[PDB]
Amino acid sequence: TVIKNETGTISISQLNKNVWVHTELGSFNGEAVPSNGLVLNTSKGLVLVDSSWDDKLTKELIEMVEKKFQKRVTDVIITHAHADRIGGIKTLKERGIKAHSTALTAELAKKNGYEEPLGDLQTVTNLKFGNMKVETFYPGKGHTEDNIVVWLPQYNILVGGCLVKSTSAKDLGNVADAYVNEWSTSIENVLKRYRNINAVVPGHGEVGDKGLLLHTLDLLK
Ligand SMILES: C[C@H](CS)C(=O)N1CCC[C@H]1C(=O)O
Ligand SMILES: [Zn+2]
Ligand SMILES: [Zn+2]
Repeated sequence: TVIKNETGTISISQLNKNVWVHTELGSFNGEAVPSNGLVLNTSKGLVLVDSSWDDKLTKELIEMVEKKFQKRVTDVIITHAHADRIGGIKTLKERGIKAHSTALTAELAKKNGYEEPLGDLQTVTNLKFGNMKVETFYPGKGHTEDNIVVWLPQYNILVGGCLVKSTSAKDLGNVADAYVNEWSTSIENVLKRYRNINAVVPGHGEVGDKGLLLHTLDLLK
């Protein structure tokens, strides 16, 4: 099941009964650039993994999911301090939506002029929202110094975020903020921690499996 807004700039795609991928198009130099996160439909509200490029898109994403699922967005996990992830932080804060992050992500957000998420996540943090279990894991530096992954142990779904490249990505993209001698080790740390993975959601591009991790390793050669 895929559901879209009018222009198609926001889309939600169902992985299972309570887990959807959200995808938004940002516009840069005339080019549409998609970005993915997660929508978790829990008994106590909606939880997102990541916001979107800006506040306009974040507001519309929130409004779409609250209407559809008939409950409020209560929490967002921000997986690094780039605009695709954190661009909607003003909206989250003013609506009273909790914005979780590592301390480092919050430190980088502040340095770069964004409002700050909570800085509450550790190297491993286990959260529960209603019956939905969520683990966050900092595997080390890669796409950025601060990138984290999110694991849903009830589904063995990994949100790789922008640490993990989709099959369609043929290069590493912008590496200004990346750690290209460490990114492989960080990917290996993910593979070590999660030895049995169903889906892997990359930050940009199509959902895949463990193969996306191996693809990212190959791109780093
Ligand atoms: C703006 C995002 C932040 S993760 C980005 O760097 N992307 C998005 C797609 C690839 C890569 C790039 O521009 O090189
Ligand atoms: Zn990024
Ligand atoms: Zn990204």
